[PDB]
Amino acid sequence: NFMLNQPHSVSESPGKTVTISCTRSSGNIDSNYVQWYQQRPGSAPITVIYEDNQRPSGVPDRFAGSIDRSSNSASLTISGLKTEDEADYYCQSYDARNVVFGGGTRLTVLGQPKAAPSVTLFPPSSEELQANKATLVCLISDFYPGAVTVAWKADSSPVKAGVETTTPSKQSNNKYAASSYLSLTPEQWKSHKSYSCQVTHEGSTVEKTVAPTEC
Amino acid sequence: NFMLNQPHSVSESPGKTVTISCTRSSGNIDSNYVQWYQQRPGSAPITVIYEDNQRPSGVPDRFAGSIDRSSNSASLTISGLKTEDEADYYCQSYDARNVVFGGGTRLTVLGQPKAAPSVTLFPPSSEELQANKATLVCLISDFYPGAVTVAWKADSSPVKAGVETTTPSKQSNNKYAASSYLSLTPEQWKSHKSYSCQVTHEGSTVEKTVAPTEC
Ligand SMILES: Cc1c(CN2CCOCC2)c(=O)oc2cc(O[C@H](C)c3ccccc3)ccc12
Repeated sequence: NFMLNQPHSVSESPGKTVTISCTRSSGNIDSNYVQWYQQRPGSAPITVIYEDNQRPSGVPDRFAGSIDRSSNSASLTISGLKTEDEADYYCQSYDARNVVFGGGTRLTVLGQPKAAPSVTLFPPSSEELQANKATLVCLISDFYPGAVTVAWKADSSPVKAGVETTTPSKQSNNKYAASSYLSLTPEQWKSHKSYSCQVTHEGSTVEKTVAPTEC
Repeated sequence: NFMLNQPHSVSESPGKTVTISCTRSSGNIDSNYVQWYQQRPGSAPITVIYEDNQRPSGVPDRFAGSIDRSSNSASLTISGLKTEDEADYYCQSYDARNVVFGGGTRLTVLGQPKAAPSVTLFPPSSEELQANKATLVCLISDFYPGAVTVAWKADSSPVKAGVETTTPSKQSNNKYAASSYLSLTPEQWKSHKSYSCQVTHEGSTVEKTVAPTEC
């Protein structure tokens, strides 16, 4: 009944080499093969190492696996670190009455460059207006770090009701996305000259404006 | 290179029984051992079943594995559901050397009433089209549990390229919201009769469609 012990967390800056260790609590590390998994936030894990040091196809050659018999440990070494490498890493081996996992190591890559959001404002769709709804959506994408402030306007005036903004989540380009949506009635949408979505990120503000359409 | 097919999600109240299936696309389920892994939210994976029906020590007998040769499927049955059972469950097997994982099933132990999502599909805005962008947005709101699967189509064919979907987040009404966006060029948009957003929640699938128009 052995366990595998990994650090809860490690951090390193881009271009440098980071090592993540996995210690076996009883028996010899070389009695069974060690695998490593990478898991990105709210997303599907992949195998980066199998049979201690073998990379599946598609895994960058920057990932290397090793065993140290004297410490009864295994290591994942990532050289020339990239931003995309930020993830949780798990080691795994085998124990007669079990497949055994380490507790996971969260790898933080430091110094990621700031990125301003792409902002797109959508007026109400035909289909939702037919169903007596006039929800607007403001898509905010490609931003880093993962925090924004959103305000809406009805004509020039602040909107005080009906706004929701999703918690930003990290997408496949390693930058954040969120949507803000304003749940108008058709009467509210048609009774104003326009609505606006104002997005602030790192002290810069982007504002988009849409108006009732000519069909 | 057979596939293992699991349902996207399952849910029940505390004290109930739930079954998760795992269907092998080709070959005999019999030919190779099936493992089940549990990953609780924000936790490391643990093995709950190995060799089709063996429980590791510390795994309670409320967990049961089985094989059905006739349906070429494996099942995990959890009786006396507890709130700690909420997790992603993955089945796993082998064809010769190659390790194969199922897609995973989210199990929710219901903490509030079920709620079907509001799904709204927005066509491209005039302003993003002048920037050579025809991004579509699929807004998904007011849902519980928080698990959804999104798929896109160009006419009748599946898309994978250009799709991003946000991690669902709880909003001010204590229900989930998320958005999926498809990053088209105006040339891609105008060159199809339509595009579709398909949202699956709790074994209900809904589909919204938009078409390049001038009304
Ligand atoms: C999807 C997936 C993969 C990727 N392929 C999917 C098709 O079969 C071959 C492998 C994987 O390598 O490893 C996985 C591993 C999984 O579960 C293990 C227990 C795990 C590892 C780390 C975190 C969470 C779960 C679940 C899914 C996968």
